[PDB]
Amino acid sequence: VTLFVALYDYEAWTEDDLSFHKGEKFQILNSSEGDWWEARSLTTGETGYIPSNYVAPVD
Repeated sequence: VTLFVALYDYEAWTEDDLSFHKGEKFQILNSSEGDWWEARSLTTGETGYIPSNYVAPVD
């Protein structure tokens, strides 16, 4: 924790971004770039950039 949940599906298109689906949860490893955050998915066990407007905090 702190854990975020994916609100929508996202398909990667660059080299550092991560593909994910509605409902995957993430550990945010690095959140200092406003729009793009470094995450690890607790579902697929994978690491890469995700867009921040595509996740919400878990609660």
